[PDB]
Amino acid sequence: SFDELSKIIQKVFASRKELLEYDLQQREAATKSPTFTASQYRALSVLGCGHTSSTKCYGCASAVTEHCITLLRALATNPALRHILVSQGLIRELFDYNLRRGAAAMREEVRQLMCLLTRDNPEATQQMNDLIIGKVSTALKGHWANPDLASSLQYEMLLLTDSISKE
Amino acid sequence: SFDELSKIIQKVFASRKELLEYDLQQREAATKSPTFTASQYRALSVLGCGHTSSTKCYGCASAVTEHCITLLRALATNPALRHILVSQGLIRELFDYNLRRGAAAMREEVRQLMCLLTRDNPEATQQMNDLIIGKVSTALKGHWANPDLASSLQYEMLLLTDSISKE
Ligand SMILES: [Zn+2]
Ligand SMILES: [Zn+2]
Repeated sequence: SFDELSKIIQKVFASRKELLEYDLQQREAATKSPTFTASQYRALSVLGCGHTSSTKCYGCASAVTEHCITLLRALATNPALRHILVSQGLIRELFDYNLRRGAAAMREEVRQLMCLLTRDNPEATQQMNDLIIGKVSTALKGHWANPDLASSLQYEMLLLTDSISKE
Repeated sequence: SFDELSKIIQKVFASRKELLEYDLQQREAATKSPTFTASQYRALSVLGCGHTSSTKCYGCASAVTEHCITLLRALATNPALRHILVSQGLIRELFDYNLRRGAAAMREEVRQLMCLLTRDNPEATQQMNDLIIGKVSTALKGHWANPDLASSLQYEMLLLTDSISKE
């Protein structure tokens, strides 16, 4: 159903573009019987029409989150930028949201970024350790009445392993 | 592999039974050249040899839990036995262990038994409601950082629905 919908939507878009181009040409012909700069021509014409994503799109938001993770990983290699980022409160945001969401590669990249953010900062390391210990203790308190609590700590323990493995 | 193992184990058991019977017959023949009662004959002979389950068996423990649930459901229909059972502390045991384990029929039967145990007891109803509310609040506190917490409340809410639906 999605494939048929996409085909029909593309056909409709092509038809709309052709119709609007013809209307613009006819209007210009009627008017010829105003200078535009190079950027204004692109803005007005049909050239800048079909490269914008929908506002409520899951895939596009996922892609933007991937780009944000990549850019933040690049930025964190500067110690001053690392300090500013950890002062923004990025560690808790990455812990609550991006640890468990996305492809496996993205999850490992988020783990690497979280490890890098605490490379030589005792306060950031203490904060991350507090988050991990709190989650593990809260899960282990009710593990006995619900085993999924004990079996849904793999990412916290993986984060601990990754942080320790980097001397 | 399990099927082949079971076949070989059955063959070994049959061979052992034949050998032991022959040894008993030979010993009796040698001794004939002590009265036993009817129950003692069965105890001694090979008749009472192959009807005992292994101590560490998962399926047999599951079956015993099923029988316990059925017997307790039968017993709870007496108000005095119901009061004694709820005084034993059965509601918490059923809530913590048997709500999520077993086949779907067993789970629904456990829900029915838990509903029946609080049929006209304000204290038992308050205890069950406290358990449900506490679990739901604890899960909903960390629902934001972990959605499995929000999606693993189906049995508590089913229990609440079943308890309410019975006037
Ligand atoms: Zn999109
Ligand atoms: Zn068995």
